[PDB]
This record gives sequence, structure tokens and C-alpha cells, in this order.
Amino acid sequence: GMQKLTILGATGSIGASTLKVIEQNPDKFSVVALAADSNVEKMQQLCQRWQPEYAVMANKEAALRLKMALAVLAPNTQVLGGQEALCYVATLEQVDSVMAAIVGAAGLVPTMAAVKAGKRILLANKEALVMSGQLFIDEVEKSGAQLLPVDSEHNAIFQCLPQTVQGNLGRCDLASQGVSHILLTGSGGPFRYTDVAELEAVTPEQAIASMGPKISVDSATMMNKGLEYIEAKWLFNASRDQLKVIIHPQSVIHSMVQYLDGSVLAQMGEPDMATPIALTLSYPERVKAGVKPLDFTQVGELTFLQPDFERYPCLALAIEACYLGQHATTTLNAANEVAVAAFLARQIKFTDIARVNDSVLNQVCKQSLDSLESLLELDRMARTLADEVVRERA
Amino acid sequence: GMQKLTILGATGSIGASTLKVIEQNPDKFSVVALAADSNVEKMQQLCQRWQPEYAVMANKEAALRLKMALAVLAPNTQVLGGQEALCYVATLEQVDSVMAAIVGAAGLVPTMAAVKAGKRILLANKEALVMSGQLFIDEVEKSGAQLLPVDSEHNAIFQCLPQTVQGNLGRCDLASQGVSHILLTGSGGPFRYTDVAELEAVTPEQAIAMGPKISVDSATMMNKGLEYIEAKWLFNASRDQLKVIIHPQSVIHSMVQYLDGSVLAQMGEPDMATPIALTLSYPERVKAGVKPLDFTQVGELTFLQPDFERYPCLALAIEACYLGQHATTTLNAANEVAVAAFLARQIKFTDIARVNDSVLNQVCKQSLDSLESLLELDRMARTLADEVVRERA
Ligand SMILES: NC(=[NH2+])NCCC[C@H](N)C(=O)O
Ligand SMILES: [Cl-]
Repeated sequence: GMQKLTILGATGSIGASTLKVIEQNPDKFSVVALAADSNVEKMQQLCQRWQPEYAVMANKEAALRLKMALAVLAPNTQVLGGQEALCYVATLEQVDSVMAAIVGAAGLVPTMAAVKAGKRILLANKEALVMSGQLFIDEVEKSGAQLLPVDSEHNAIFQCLPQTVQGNLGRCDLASQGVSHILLTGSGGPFRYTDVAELEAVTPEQAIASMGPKISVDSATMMNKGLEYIEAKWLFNASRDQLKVIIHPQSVIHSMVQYLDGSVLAQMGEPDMATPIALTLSYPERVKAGVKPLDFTQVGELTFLQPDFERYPCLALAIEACYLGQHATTTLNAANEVAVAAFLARQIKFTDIARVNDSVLNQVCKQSLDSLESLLELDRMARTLADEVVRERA
Repeated sequence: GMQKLTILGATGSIGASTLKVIEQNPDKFSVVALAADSNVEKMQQLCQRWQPEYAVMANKEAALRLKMALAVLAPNTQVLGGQEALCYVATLEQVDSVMAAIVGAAGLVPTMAAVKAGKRILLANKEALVMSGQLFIDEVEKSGAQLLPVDSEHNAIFQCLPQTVQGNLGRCDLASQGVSHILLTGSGGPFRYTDVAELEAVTPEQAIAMGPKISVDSATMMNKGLEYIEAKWLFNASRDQLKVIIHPQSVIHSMVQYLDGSVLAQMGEPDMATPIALTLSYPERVKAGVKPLDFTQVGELTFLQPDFERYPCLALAIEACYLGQHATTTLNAANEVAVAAFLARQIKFTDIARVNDSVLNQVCKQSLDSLESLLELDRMARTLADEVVRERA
């Protein structure tokens, strides 16, 4: 009856939220392995509290430091280091679910290893579907793995869909289950009400407005929503007709689904990742998450805007890239990482982010079976091109 | 494949919405019988268009006029009259579903007959659960009938609940399916922002701002009180599991709060074809002739907390709910009389609650129910309400 978990990415906020849910439900969930790619100090404190069978650092030098610490703080925890070790804890025979919350391309291989092992995948890595969506959906079908999305918007959509679609992510025909379209919602970022002409003079200070700066700039360009759009396409097998973006500045509603009869289902809640995580752990049942019920006294007004592509050119690029396929979305994601770093380094203007993305995307896709290796190679090629366009713009 | 329907109450707006959905889906639904009260002109036009096997008027004189009209225009339609005939078309062997949209206490007996026949019941009669909830839920269990609520709020709640609950209405333990509570929403009516002191002087013109009884009930929030009582019986909700929220714009139709912090809400254009369509198609979905919700034109959504100084009727309904069938039957009956008196300008708007309150107290100080015995109680309560209306006048 007990569900056994490996947590990939235990020292971040997703890891923390996952552990809070497990803390509320000690009779249902048990932590077999914890793994991290940063923060040995946090990791040793978590291994002390959780005493897991395995603890893994992605970096081998960091694993050595952890092993020395846990010789005192968690003597029965076996510490391991490296990429092979991440795959090892992700594929253990006794493990039922894997929280895949290591970010970036470093998360692909261990997430993929869990997929090939037929595990239940609590998906909190954007790159798996942005870079290699077709590949991931195929491997999931091949092994019988269950995919359950962690991210707020995707999780909300998941909850607003019928059970037949929930059980068969990536392979169901939406129109045959009565779905007209999915409404992906977003706040619109700090420049939601800013005149388009003023965007040229925007500074990194303004674009940050609390989480990491790359994620904040993506929120300002709505590239964050673009990437979510791409993931939604693969998660829910949605065509461009079936997938819409709506700006909802207050973020109380997390996303919605429009049905054929006129009915709309929406998911709402307090802004706490423990809620969506809790469902990924408990599906199809539900568990206490340590999150209070929504307080309609404090919600204030809910409003909606149509995104303007003059304001959010990156969003148009992501939608376009989406339906061109893996090569285009890998290219766009790579280019954007370079373009954002250049804006933050004050080499290019805020509005140049979209121009860099647009140039690189056009160059790559005018040319004519994919693997994780070949797509990483393409990621690298796109970065090189983006570096060159950054110089043109500087 | 084809679902066969009897429509009780075909000439009203619910009947019209049902027929619009059937019109969109001729490969899935077929009309076996249509039934109505005494709008013979609308009924003959519908029997012309639909050519059903049976057509029934509740009034026998009206049935005779219809029978003469249809003898050429709908030659294959057998016309019948009276209460027994309503029960007959509601219980036909070939019929799968019954739209129970005859309103008031007259709807109880034929709706109940459909229930005892084990039919799928598309419930659009408030009285079945307000007056005789215990009795209906028991009879539904006994026969294996499916109950699917037509009314907007209940239908919304139904859609926001898990599938395991949807398949067992009136008998599922909500907490065991992860539900903390149901959030029954309402507009708050035309006086949502009005000072309590000003309610004494409101006139029927102001209370109407859609039949007039339903509008006044919307102004007092008795509408929400009645819906509260029905929800309790439909979803088997305890006093912890059922809440009321004011949402003035009525875009959100109701919501459900789950154990993990997640809330599901149902929204849509204000068109009864949507909820009706789901009652017909469940667990699948069908085209309903309703456009998708346009979020560019929705405007702002807000929420308020009801005040019992502003909505005394809502407190009465909740109170009556947990006192049982006798109390809810009494309150409903009293309120029908009290609203008619307000509309006739015999009593003040704020006297509606006072009449309801007096009658409810009088009846429940005194001490196996049937439809007959509860109808008698309905009549006794009306008599008392008439007397309190004179005191107030
Ligand atoms: N977190 C990191 N940047 N790790 C890089 C180190 C790679 C690791 N030592 C290995 O050989 O598998
Ligand atoms: Cl967002």
C-alpha cells in the first residue's frame, strides 16, 4: 500500500513542497532516495531529517563532502555521486514514483531512465517535453510509465480534463472526449499593462520585479508561457486549434478547459506548489497537502486579457516552434537561454531577446530518428548561432 | 445506441432548451413522449415538429382540444390526458430517460413514478428534493434510477466532483473522495449592495430588476436556501461540507473545494442547454448549441460574503434543512404564499422572511411520510401563511 519515492532535485522549492506533502501523509508515502545537483548543506540537513536509504549528488566532489557529513548525521544512508547514480536511484526495483525535479538538460537522462523503467513520473523538468517531447511520449507508451505533470498550469489542466484523458496522457484524441480547447492561463508578467513602445528601454532591474533571474525574464517576455504551451501540446496531444493562451493577471485560476457543450472547468487555489504535487502523488485519490482552502474574502477581482503578440513576440515564436517540432523547440529554448543571459549582462536590449530567438530559429529550420544525444548536439549548435546574433545586436 | 426520452414539461423554457439539444444530436436522442399542462397551441406546434408517439396534457379538457388538432397534423401521435397519463409516459418500457421539468407539487407524482420505474431522471423539479428529499433518495436507491440534476448550480457541482461521486448521487461519502466542501454560488440578487435599512421600502419593480417568483427568491436568497436543501440530498453533504458564497456576475456557477487545497469551478455562457446537454449525454458530452465562453467579454469576477441581516431567508432555509422534510415543505409552502403577497403589494419586502419565520415556528413546535401526507402539510402551511399575511397587512 505504501508508495515508495525517489526525489530527483530534493534541495529546491519543488523538493521542499514534495517533502511537506509526504510529511502530512507518513502512512502513504516513504522516501527511499534523495538526489540533488546543488546544496550539500541543505542535503545533509534533509538526509538527517529523512534518513533515506540512498542519497545522491550529481557532482562527485559534492558527493564526497556529503558522504563525510552523513557518516555522522545519517549513518545508514548510502551516499553516491554522478549521473549513473542518479539513474540508479531513479530505476530502483522497490521505487514506485520518481519526482523528476532536476532542471535543465542534466535532468533528461535520469528522467528518461525512470521512464524506461516504467515508473510513475511526477514531471517537474521542462526540458523533457520542450526538447524531446516526441521521444518522451514514445518511451512512456513503450514502458507503461505514468506521466503526471507537476507544474501548476499543466496540473490544473489535468484536473479540468475527463478521467479517460487523465489516464492516457499524450495519446488521447481530445475532440472525441468532448474537449473543444484548453485555456492555458498566465499573469502576463510585469509589463502586462506597459505600452509596447516603452519595452525597448526596459532594464534588467525592471524585468525582475521572488525566484531566479532567467525564470523572471522569461516571465516578462512570456517565453515561460511559450514553453508551457509546448509542453501542453505533448502532454495533452493538443492541436493549435485546441490550445489557447489567456492572460489572467491575478493567478487565482491556474488554467481551464472548454468543453463542447459550452461548459468550462477551471482549477483555482492558494499559490502553493504542494497542491499540484499532492495530486501527482495521490492520483486518482487525494491527500492533505498542508495547504489551506481558498479564501474568497481575500481573492479580490478576477480579470482576463487577450495577449498581444506585439507585446509578447516570444510567445508567437514558441507557438510557431511548437508545430514545427522537436528541432524547432530545442532550437528556440537554446537560443533563448543565450539571449536572456545577454540581456542580463547588458549586451542587448530587452526587445532584442525576441529578435535573437527569431533569427536563430529561422536559420536552423530553413535546413532539411532523433535521440537525446542528437538533440543536445542541436542545442549546442543553436547556442553557437545565438552567440553570434548577440554580437550583431551589440 | 439511441437514447429514448419522455419530456415532462415540454412547453416551458427547460423543455425548449432540451429540444434544442436533441435537435443538435438527431443520431443520439429520440423523443418518444411529450407532456405539458394546458398550452395547447405551443404543444400542437411541438407535436407537429417532433411527431412523438405520445402527447399528454395534464388537463383533460386541454387534452381533448389537442387530440382534435393532432388528428391530421400529427396522425401517429396518441394523445392522452390527466395525471395517470403523465405517469404512463414517464414509465414506458422503451424509455431510457425522463426530463422531469413539470414545476411545483404537480410534478412530484409523475417524477416519482419515473423513479420507481428505474429510469434515468433529468431532474428539473425543485419540489422533489425540497419537499420530499428523504423519500426520493430512498426510492432512487430502491429502483436503481439515476438522478442527474438539471439546475445550473447543482449541475455545476456535479461537474466539479469526481466520477466516483457522480455515479452514486445521494449515497457517496464525500470526505472519502477527497472533498472538503461544496461552494454553492449565487448572485446575491438586486440588493447585494443595498443598505439593510432600505430593504423595508423596496417595491416589486425593484425586486425583479425570468418568472417573478424566482426573481423575488433571488432577491431574498431563498433561491439559494432551496438549492442548499436540494444539494444536501443530491450530494449527501453534511453541515460541514456545504457552503454559500455570493458571486455577483454568475459566470462561475458553483465550485468544489478538495482536501489538497485544489478548487474546481464550472463556468459558462448563461444558457440552460449546457447543463441539460450533460444530463442527456453523461458520461460523454454533446454539442448543445451554446458558444464557448469568451474571456475577453466576461469582465471582472468578484466574491462577497453573505450577511444574514440582508438575507434572513437563507438562515431559515439552512435551519429548516436540518429539521427535515416537514420543515422544508413548510418553509417552501409559506414562502410561495409570502412572495405572492409581496407581489400583490399586501406586505413589505422584509415581511417575506417574517411570514416564513412565523409559519415555520408554528408548525415545527408540534410532532412515515408519503407524498400525500407532505402535500397535506403543504396545504396546512399555506393556510397558516395566509393568516400571517393578514396580520402583516
Ligand atoms: N552538478 C554538476 N555540474 N555536475 C558535473 C559533474 C559530473 C559528474 N562528476 C559525472 O562524472 O557524472
Ligand atoms: Cl505565469
